[PDB]
Amino acid sequence: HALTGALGNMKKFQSSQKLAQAAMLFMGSKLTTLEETKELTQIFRQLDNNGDGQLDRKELIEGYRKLMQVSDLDSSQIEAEVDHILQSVDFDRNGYIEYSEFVTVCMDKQLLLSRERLLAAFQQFDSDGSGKITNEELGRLFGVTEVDDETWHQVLQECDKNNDGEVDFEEFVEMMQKICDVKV
Ligand SMILES: [Ca+2]
Ligand SMILES: [Ca+2]
Ligand SMILES: [Ca+2]
Ligand SMILES: [Ca+2]
Ligand SMILES: [Mg+2]
Repeated sequence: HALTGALGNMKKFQSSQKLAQAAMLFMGSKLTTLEETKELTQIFRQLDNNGDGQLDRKELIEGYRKLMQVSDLDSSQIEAEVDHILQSVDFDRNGYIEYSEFVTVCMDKQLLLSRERLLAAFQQFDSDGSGKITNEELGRLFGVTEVDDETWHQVLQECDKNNDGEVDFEEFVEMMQKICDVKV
């Protein structure tokens, strides 16, 4: 049943613009306690057949096949679910879902998006303490000096309500509320 819930949430999960992406992953990977995530750890271990810290394609396929236990058409439907997971949940594009990629996606967003976690992510990305996150600062998270215009446009359109080209904390929270459909 827990396995049903997490596979469900990985199904639903859709990609987002990069600031929201960097925020969720940072909160999920670094700001959560192992205590808070212990149920997700147990589920992850049930999927991780070879025990190496990451789910590959066969592991995810087996998770669905293990749940139902499967028609030739259910099989191709399962193939479709994993293809989706591997584009959306695999944030680093390495071909596996690491533990903390899995936790980020599968954790209750009401539980993840606490004001403390939001504000800690915020201040980590706002590296000069200016009170607003800029293009350069998003870029730093992805190892580059800036992000391209399309990337930044996507971010601004979602949350730059005052049209100043930067993301302040109030704007950051509203962005994350919309991405996760949650009131913070
Ligand atoms: Ca594995
Ligand atoms: Ca990955
Ligand atoms: Ca700043
Ligand atoms: Ca702004
Ligand atoms: Mg295992």
